[PDB]
Amino acid sequence: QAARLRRRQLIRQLLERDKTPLAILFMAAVVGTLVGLAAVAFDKGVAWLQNQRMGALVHTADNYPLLLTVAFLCSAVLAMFGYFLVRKYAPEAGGSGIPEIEGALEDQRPVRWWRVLPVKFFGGLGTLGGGMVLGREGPTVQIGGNIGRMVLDIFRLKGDEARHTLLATGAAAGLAAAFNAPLAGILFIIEEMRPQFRYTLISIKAVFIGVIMSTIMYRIFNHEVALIDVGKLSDAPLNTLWLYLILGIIFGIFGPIFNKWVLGMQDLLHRVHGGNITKWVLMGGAIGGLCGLLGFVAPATSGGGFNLIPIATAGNFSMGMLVFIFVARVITTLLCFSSGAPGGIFAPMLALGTVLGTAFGMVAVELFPQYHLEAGTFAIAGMGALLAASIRAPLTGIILVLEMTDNYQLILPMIITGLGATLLAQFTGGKPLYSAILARTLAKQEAEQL
Amino acid sequence: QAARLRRRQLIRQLLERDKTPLAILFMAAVVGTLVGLAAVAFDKGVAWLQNQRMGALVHTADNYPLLLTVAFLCSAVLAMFGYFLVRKYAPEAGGSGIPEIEGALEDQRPVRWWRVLPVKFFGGLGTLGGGMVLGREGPTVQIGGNIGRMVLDIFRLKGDEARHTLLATGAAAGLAAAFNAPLAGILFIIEEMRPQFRYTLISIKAVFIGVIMSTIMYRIFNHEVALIDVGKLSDAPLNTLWLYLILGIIFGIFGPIFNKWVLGMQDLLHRVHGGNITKWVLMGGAIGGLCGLLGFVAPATSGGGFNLIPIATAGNFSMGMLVFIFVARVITTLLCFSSGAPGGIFAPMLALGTVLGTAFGMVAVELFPQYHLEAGTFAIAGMGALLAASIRAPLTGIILVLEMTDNYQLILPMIITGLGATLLAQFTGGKPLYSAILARTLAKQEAEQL
Repeated sequence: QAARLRRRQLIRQLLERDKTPLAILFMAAVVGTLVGLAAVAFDKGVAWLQNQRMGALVHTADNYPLLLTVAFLCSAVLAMFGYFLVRKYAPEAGGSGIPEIEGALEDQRPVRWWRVLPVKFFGGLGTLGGGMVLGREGPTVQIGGNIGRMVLDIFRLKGDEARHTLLATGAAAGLAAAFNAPLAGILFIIEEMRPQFRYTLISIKAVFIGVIMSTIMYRIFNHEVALIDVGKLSDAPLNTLWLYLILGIIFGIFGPIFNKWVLGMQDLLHRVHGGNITKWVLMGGAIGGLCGLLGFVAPATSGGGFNLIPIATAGNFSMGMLVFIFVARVITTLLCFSSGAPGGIFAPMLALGTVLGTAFGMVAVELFPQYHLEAGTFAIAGMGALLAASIRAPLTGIILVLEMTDNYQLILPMIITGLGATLLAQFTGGKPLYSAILARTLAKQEAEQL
Repeated sequence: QAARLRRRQLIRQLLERDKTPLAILFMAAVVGTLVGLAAVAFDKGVAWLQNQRMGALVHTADNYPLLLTVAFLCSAVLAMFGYFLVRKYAPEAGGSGIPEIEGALEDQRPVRWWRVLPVKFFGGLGTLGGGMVLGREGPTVQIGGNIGRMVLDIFRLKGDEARHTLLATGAAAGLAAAFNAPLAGILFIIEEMRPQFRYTLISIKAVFIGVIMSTIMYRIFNHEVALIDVGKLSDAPLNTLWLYLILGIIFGIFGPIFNKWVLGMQDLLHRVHGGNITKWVLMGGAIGGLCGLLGFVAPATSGGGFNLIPIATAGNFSMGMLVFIFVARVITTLLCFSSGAPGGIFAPMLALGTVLGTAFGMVAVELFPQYHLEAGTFAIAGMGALLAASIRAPLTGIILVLEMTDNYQLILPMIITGLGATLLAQFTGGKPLYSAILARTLAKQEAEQL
């Protein structure tokens, strides 16, 4: 056999490793600064909207049915202003965004930044300030993916590598500005969002440059870095690593069930309006008002969830309220994500996995006194376990939980739960969510024009 | 016309995603157990030989003529026992072994588990018990990859997915049980040792199971993980982040010079013996004796390098001793890696980066009193900087220094120094060392084929 032809080119391919050009390496530092300054403005707008809501709630709080009407309408109008821009100006904007940038990294789903930027920035603000149960990473990864195409057409940058290493750098530097997690930005773009079947040139050094130039510009403005404020929990002993495997089994069984429910509620809600704009924007306003009424009364069954993760993880939640929080959050996460709204389910998945981890830990510390357990270790171990069973990005989820909760002493329970989740999500017929939505929007577009 | 015809295939590929068969997932659960049980025996053999060397030399401490010759001969015999078992039986076990495993993950430079595995475990245990400046990283990655090839032929398993997966999960469980770093072990296999040009189906759900079934088998026997035992260092505010870029620039200008020195000392020492085994085993014994000598007199310029790191990072190293450690540690590191000894240069880079970071911080806190700095922050930020300059895999270096030091809050000073080292290693004209040793061995194999 003449097998000295492949080796003779591997000789000259191994020496030319990591040779990214300066014309890409500088535009990475440009797109990272742009997505940092965009995500900072998005966070400082969604904070100002919630401040203006909760400053007008307690201002006139004498007449309770009028106050409930105010808390309904002040969220419903901002939700209608977030559904109308999506249904009129950019139909590819409504959703998690990551199923669109994951398609854009495989040369389908064309990025039109001139109409996805002032829709996912000015309607995503309106539908996340209303208090709907969504996280601000959908309209940050999608906005960064549009900025990664904005500074490729505004600079007339030729090439085929340079599109996929800037459209991915801006996307990966949005999840590093939404969660204040630099490592999660790279380990999301090299593990889940990359083309998983073919070979593509995405320069990891440009990804690093964009991620740190977005994280610096995030930490310059958003000071007092207290995104998740769990304490230091007890280290998990080695003789009780088998409980974080049963927690992984529970999460990996629940994972494809939640994955089927999310993909079924879209097709169930797709026939209550049928595609009409004046009925879609009026159904979305009602759902955004129902997610503001539940933000005013029973304040745990709403919001991005980031305010109830420190109240969990060995906190004061009894189980009779902790199962109600889980039911009323799994009934409102897939009711305000699976309706065509700007906003991706990462934060209302972390807020679901944390509640279920606490609900398992409250049983495991009662049944097992001889282990001297702590009921908050299972919450950190199961925070990134619905993200490792429905999104099926366990290396991203474990690193993200390590980034934002700082507890390293239970890294082995984190990875045991994250690999007990993916195994029984695979063995029970479960697809990854951000690929099963991409395979749906690439089949609807296929059956539209054959 | 390759848009719809690729859509029809991409839908079917996205639906059938992340579906590794159970045979590879069980063989990768039995690989990691054997790799952990072999790394534990390797560590307990080298920590027995170093103990029964240092406690046996002290039986005669009055005769200072006799003591130096005892500390020389008792280390030179164990070095010759490594340089003989490498040369006579398995000549590919010399050097590190990682640029042989990452070559064997590209369908050439094959794995010989029946020849290398009782060479890298015995000659490696000899030449690391001799006190030489090598890590237990090469002899654990290569032993892991060859164990993962051993149980691919014991069980008669087939395929090109299973071969690459069981060859990658053993070498990813080697780094996870060599450094007690269950995240750096996989972040080495998805960044450095994978083939970077073609697309091979390394199943990451089976790499992770081999990692978490090996970290457990390490943690059962080796409690009290104290490879690095730095405290809780002070955080680095935003006005001092430009110093961890000058540190990255210094490391990126040192990296290619260190790779040139490594690749030049090999071609210089290859003219001493000329390939003769009876001269190689007699030269390498005298080379390894000048680390069992330095382990007795001035014991910091010897050893694996996981000592002296808590003595650095804001410790009692003065600058006049810290320049001597760096000028007399590089010499032995070159002399004992580029001579054919079984041992990887991955640990004597994590102890050169710490010394250079401390020597930078000790002048930073002298020159900038208005910043209120600390020399340990530069040390932890520059520990995984030569690993990003020379090996040019910055992500696993940042993850590894996050693993073993457990200082998280300087993650931005770590990652800035990492990418600033990789950039200035690219612009100066540097190549990755683990892809310059492989592209030298393959060029020797080609030019020897008459």
